[PDB]
Amino acid sequence: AETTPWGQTFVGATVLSDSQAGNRTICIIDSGYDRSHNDLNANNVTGTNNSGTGNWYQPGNNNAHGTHVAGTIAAIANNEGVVGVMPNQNANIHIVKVFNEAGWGYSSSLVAAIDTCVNSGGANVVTMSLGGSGSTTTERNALNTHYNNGVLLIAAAGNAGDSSYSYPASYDSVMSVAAVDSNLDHAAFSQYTDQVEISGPGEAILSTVTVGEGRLADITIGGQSYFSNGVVPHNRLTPSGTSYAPAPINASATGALAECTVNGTSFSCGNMANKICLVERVGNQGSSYPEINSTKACKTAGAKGIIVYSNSALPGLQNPFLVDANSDITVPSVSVDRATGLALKAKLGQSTTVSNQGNQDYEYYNGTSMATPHVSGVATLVWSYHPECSASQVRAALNATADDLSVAGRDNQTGYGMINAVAAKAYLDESCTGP
Ligand SMILES: [Ca+2]
Ligand SMILES: [Ca+2]
Ligand code: NA
Ligand code: NA
Repeated sequence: AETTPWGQTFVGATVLSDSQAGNRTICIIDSGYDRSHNDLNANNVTGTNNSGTGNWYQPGNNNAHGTHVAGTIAAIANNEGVVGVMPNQNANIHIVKVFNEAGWGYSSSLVAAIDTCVNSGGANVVTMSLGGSGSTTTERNALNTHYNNGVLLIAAAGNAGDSSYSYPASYDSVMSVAAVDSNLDHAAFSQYTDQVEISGPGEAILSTVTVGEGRLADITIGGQSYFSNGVVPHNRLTPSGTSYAPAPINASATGALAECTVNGTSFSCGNMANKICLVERVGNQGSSYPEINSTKACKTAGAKGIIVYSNSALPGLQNPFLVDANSDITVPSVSVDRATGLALKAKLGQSTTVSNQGNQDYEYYNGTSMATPHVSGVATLVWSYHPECSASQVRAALNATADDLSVAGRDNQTGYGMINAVAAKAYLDESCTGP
């Protein structure tokens, strides 16, 4: 079975066709591309090796970022895994690997990586799900030159949760991308600046990862699965020295579905022994990490499995950090959006199986680095319908047709709003400058 992650549907890429994407080339400057992956192997992908990062087609261990980004752009349509913005093996993809597991390992600069994308890869679009705090005139000038020469530059705004400028996103020649969740709410971690230009799906984004390094979750009732609704395995963290480290619980639990009613700030769980405990999330991640509250309420009651669903404040699908100070959550627990949680209410009392599985080939990630490929993927897709238009013209089309989010007009949190592939295409259909 193949799943279409919510982000793919929201940007409106599933309704268009990438049949002409062969006239475009998108270059991914990131941590490499796992070409051995079934959902990425058969893409029209090439790359340019660098002495400091080995093979572009071999990310290495625990260096799956670029593969996740690539999957959002072009995971192959094939009845397995997922699908990217351009899933039909048409778009040309060029890979420049600047990151090793240890960090930046490129023998040269970001400018050099972009040069490679353009000169070696023939890139029309350069997507950069990366950022640094520093800025320079030489870099600003080099990127402006590429942009004026017709290369569309897109990058992540950053996940520091403040107003700091991340570069290259914050240069005028680059589109700074913000992250929003499935309810179109601004992601708490998404940096807000006057450079933020457009938004893309960035919370709980399912995509391809280096084979065997992923993790998935599932909820089954009556022989049917809620996987396609979006089931996130709790990103559990437990104490490790002076900080916290990952401590995922990968197992399955089966039992009658029972809900722990939330009254104010108290929980009415009752006896959850031998039961799958459904509970509404109390609070939300931001200044703190409250996931443990609703989760532990269930555990303390004796729950075998736990399902936390979004509250009205942030009804979208959340993939929060489950900070477990006392390592109390030793059972499988997952997170689902509000709609799914309410639907599960009708199934109370029925046998339910909740499961978290490791060693997978896909995984949910959060980040402006996840929103970025949605934007660059769509930019490439839309541009393929009108390759005669310039990068600046396509950029304008995306901004002019984005769906306004948050406060009316452009804002620092979401820019012009959610990218809209269909509307952007219709815009260029009139002319390279719109109607
Ligand atoms: Ca697939
Ligand atoms: Ca707005
Ligand atoms: Na910018
Ligand atoms: Na920008």
